[PDB]
Amino acid sequence: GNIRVYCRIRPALKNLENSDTSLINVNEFDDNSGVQSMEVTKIQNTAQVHEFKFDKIFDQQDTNVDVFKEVGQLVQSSLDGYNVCIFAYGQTGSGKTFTMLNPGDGIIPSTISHIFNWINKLKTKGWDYKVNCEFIEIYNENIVDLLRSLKHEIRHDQETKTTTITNVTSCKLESEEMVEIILKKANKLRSTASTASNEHSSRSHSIFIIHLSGSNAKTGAHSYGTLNLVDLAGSERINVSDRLRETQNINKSLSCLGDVIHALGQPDSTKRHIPFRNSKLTYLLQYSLTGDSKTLMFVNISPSSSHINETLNSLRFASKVNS
Ligand SMILES: Nc1ncnc2c1ncn2[C@@H]1O[C@H](COP(=O)(O)OP(=O)(O)O)[C@@H](O)[C@H]1O
Ligand SMILES: [Mg+2]
Repeated sequence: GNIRVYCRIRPALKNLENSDTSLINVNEFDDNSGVQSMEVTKIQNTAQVHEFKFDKIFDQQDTNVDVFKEVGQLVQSSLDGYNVCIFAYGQTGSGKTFTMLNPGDGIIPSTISHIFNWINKLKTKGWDYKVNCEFIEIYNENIVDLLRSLKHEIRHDQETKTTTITNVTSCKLESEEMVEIILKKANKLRSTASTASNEHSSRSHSIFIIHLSGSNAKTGAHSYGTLNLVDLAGSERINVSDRLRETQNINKSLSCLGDVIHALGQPDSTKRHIPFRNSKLTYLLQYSLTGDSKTLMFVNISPSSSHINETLNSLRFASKVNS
């Protein structure tokens, strides 16, 4: 299968943000290069420009609907039996949740809408599809069910190349509206909101799993594909001088994730040593990563000079992958 990396620059914050000490420049997509380039410069030293290439770059103009236009084609693949992974990577505040979960806008919401659209359309070709979904968070390497109102163990099935988690609430999606309630919950909890709880969310990975089961009599065919939409824990480098535990956790979690992606993109990713088991995340997702699977990595960045440094890390992490 294939791997891709997008960069998304969010618009600046009305008051507490500026770019007087830094400069981000994005160039127009090219063929000869078949990439899109960007440029990052720190004022303190204008002779050192950091270049970064990607599959695609979204700036402050591209809205959420603007982004899905590029993502819809990837998602559709599940109707064909492929598994898909989508990760939002970046520092707290870069806009990861916004991109994933923004009401009606988000990758998740849009993704759902999009499949139904197709499902409803495939009925004519003799296809009947069923959709189920799970919603958990990985926090300190422990699995947590975000759909409950309990020990969870990962079951991998090699006959099927499918995975399951014990004791995890699963939900039937017969319509967009069905999830749409949860999706509210979800976003608010992760908001700047007074009562919300981002301190925790910031420190954790939230995973939205979706499974499409399709069968067709007039062909007698079957299709099964899983989509994993990841709202990664904040990537901010912490000085480090519980919270320490929480810290180390993340680092290995992200690093591992980066090791794994990079390896999958290598020309000899077959019998290459891939740290799947190194983290709960990659362990959980190995089937949605290996083989024919499609992975999209989204790198979220802030445009203000105030984060120029994390911004650099973020692009380095991204860069490492794509290579
Ligand atoms: N593309 C975007 N356009 C408009 N506002 C955005 C965008 N990305 C993020 N924001 C705003 O930026 C703030 C931080 O976004 P958020 O998703 O919570 O960050 P993160 O999840 O990376 O910690 C929010 O108030 C959000 O509304
Ligand atoms: Mg968030």
